[PDB]
Amino acid sequence: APQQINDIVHRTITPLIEQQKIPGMAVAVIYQGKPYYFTWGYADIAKKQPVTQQTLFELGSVSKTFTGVLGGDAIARGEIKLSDPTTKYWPELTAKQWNGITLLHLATYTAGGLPLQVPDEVKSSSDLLRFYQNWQPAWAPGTQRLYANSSIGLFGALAVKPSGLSFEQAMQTRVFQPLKLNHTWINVPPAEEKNYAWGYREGKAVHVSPGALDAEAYGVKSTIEDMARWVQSNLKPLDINEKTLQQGIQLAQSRYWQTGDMYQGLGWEMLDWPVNPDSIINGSDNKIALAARPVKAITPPTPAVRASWVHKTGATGGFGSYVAFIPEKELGIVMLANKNYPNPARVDAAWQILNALQ
Ligand SMILES: *[B]([O])([O])C1=[C]C([N]S(=O)(=O)C2=[C]C(S(=O)(=O)C3=[C][C]=[C][C]=[C]3)=[C]S2)=[C][C]=[C]1
Repeated sequence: APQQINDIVHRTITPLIEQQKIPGMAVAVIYQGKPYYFTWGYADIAKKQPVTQQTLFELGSVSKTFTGVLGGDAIARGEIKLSDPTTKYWPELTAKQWNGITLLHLATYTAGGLPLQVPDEVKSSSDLLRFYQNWQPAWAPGTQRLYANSSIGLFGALAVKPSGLSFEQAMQTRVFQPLKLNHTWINVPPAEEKNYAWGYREGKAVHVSPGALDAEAYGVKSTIEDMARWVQSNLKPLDINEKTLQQGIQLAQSRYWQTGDMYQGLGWEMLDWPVNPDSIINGSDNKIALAARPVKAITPPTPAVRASWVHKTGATGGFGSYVAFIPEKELGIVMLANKNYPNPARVDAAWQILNALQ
């Protein structure tokens, strides 16, 4: 790595780990389409296992980007349409509040107030049906955005139905494999457990708990190497051989709604570059990120814009992640940590680094 990248990365990350008391962390900077790695501390404190380029971290909601791209791919294959009613793929969803709710609304959190979390009691398949049948929207479709696992997780579940494949089989066959993300998992296999870092919450070692729609909304675990490949693939979809995947990536990066200075794609969120740092830094704080906000439709949607700061934060009880990239600049960053620390601190560090590199 050029001394310049090494310099900004270490001068930015070192203080971060110290002030946030982060046990372990891995960072990847993609500069001119080439990846450079950095690792710090521990993946498992007790057994003194250091973080390495093979350490698996829980991505949390960064998993939503994979779900968005998998849905985009399904659209490109002509298996589903974002214009399709939710009921077309789940006829059992007969309650009338579901009438004007399309796959687009589910994918972009604009269905009308679906909750950030699926209740813990909802476990079985019929459990899930009852939950959505009983849900009472607080707003009409397409008027308010409320970041929700129950919205995009359902989008992910329905989107793979015409394929005949299970969500994880679809994700493996159509996204991970074609992209060579060979150490990216929804269920980590026994043989790879040795690379699975522990997350830390108040000194306690923890891992994400299973839950309804978890694979779709926050269940991916991955390495800093696989994540840098994910960033490269999203920075340059044109150089992806599988046609429907290249398209799916562009569809996930298209602008569907605008809220403040942000635009909602499928999983990914974007802003026009150059961007005002405080706009992305303050916007990443949950007081704003998780708040209900009115949206303006982009009719029709704007196709992926090269000059964008495309990003997504992610967290589990024990991990904190962040991905951001500027296509026009062939520049990107991945930050994986085994401690959930505040989003603003993550975006500011990413900003400090990327602004320095170009
Ligand atoms: B996503 O990372 O934005 C996301 C994921 C989940 N589900 S989960 O099991 O990963 C959990 C994440 C947390 S948390 O990050 O402490 C939290 C975030 C926001 C609101 C409450 C808790 C707990 S379980 C849920 C929400 C967002």
